[PDB]
Amino acid sequence: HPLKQYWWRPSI
Repeated sequence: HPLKQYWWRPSI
């Protein structure tokens, strides 16, 4: 369960 759910928008 990586940080795939962390790509809220700032992960760019």
